[PDB]
Amino acid sequence: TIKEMPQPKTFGELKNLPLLNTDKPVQALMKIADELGEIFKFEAPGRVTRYLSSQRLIKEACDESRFDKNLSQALKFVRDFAGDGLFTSWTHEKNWKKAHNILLPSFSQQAMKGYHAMMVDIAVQLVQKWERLNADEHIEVPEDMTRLTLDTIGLCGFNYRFNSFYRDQPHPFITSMVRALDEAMNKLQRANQFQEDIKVMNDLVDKIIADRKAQSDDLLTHMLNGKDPETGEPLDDENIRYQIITFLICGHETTSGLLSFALYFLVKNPHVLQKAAEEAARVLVDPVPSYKQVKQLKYVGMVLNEALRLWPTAPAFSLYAKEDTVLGGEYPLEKGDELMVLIPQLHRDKTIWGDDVEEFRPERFENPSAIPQHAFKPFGNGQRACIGQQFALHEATLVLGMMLKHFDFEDHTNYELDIKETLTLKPEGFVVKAKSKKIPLG
Ligand code: HEM
Repeated sequence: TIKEMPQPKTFGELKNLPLLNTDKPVQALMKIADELGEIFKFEAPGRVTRYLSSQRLIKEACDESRFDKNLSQALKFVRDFAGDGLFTSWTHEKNWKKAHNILLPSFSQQAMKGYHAMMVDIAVQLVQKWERLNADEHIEVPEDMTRLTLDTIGLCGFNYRFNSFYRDQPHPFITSMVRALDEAMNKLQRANQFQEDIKVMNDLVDKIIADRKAQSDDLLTHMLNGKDPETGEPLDDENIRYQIITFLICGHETTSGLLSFALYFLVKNPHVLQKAAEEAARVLVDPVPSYKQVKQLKYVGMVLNEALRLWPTAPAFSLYAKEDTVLGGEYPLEKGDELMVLIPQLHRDKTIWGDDVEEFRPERFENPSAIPQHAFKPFGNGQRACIGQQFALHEATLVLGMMLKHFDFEDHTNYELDIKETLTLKPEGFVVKAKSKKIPLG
């Protein structure tokens, strides 16, 4: 029959809210999920969602005929600066489908071949910084990964050099970003400089368009010259500023976390590291990698995928009932009702992955085809999936492969994993030492 939905304890008018009084709300929710299982309702003053953790219910929520992408509170707060760019528009806004079409072909093999040499440019700058550290020094891993990915999206997308490696502090653009991400996050939990941060992301916005202003085959080109082959319309003025911001944001934070997590799991798991390093050395025969070589780094790709399994860096997405409906045969839902897919919890479903979901095992991804459908979703779902998926992976495989080719890594502080949440996930304070293998670059 029709079931009552599990819900954690409520506390009068506070609801379930006192159960989330934490800077790490996703990790807290994962704990409630372990307790309560595949589905639980969660209520805060004014708001309600249902959290899903099982592949069996998330397959269902992933049926776009019944459920579309919802803007959670968080994405409503990001909406004041990202706007109706791809990531923070409703599916039914004109501008979503239109930018989708106008920006799609900018992402696959081919677009991705013409992105390559610029990826290698930032990557060699990364290798060089580490080659140049003295003996006394260590690497701040998330910080250097964000310097890389931020610069990679600025160059490949917009031909603009952030020159993040010439800086020993984070880029002005980064320091705004994290605060507002922090905010929107702290914001959710209140039962009651966010001008300085947004006010500041722009200005940079306004600097990349002048540049271009004062020919490139790039995201920015298509944002200026492309027209949606459905309606004929181009992207308008305020929409464009919205897509720039969208991609600099979306296009660097999640990728830097993925690379940070991947290195973290490799230095914690020396047998995996050894095999990942044996492949980088065998595949990467030249001074600098080619496009074809990065495609050959098979196990590096498995490593990355396994880090996305454990800690998918954009760890939750929201959906809503298009109409009145019944979920899993048990849970009726009314038009409008909200679902959040807890992705890390999904990637721990024992019915899918077996009884050792916490182990780091890249060999799980040996034959992707035997992973059920909707068991592995770090790039979201359907027409609202990550547009930059194949960009993110190509860039991360390239960078990881060259890290493992050029250095041996030491976990010198015995780093204990600490996951900071700003929406997205990163291992806060992850540090390492990299001993050079003295191999010449191009
Ligand atoms: C490992 C790296 C990445 C991860 C884990 C990731 C994750 C995701 C997820 C889960 C979504 C869906 C969000 C939702 O349903 O609300 C999304 C959407 C999106 N992502 Fe990514 N992302 C990554 C890399 C990138 C990169 C490099 C870019 C840009 C170059 C990017 C651009 C976008 C955009 C523009 C959307 C909105 C797509 C749409 O609705 O049309 N992602 N991403």
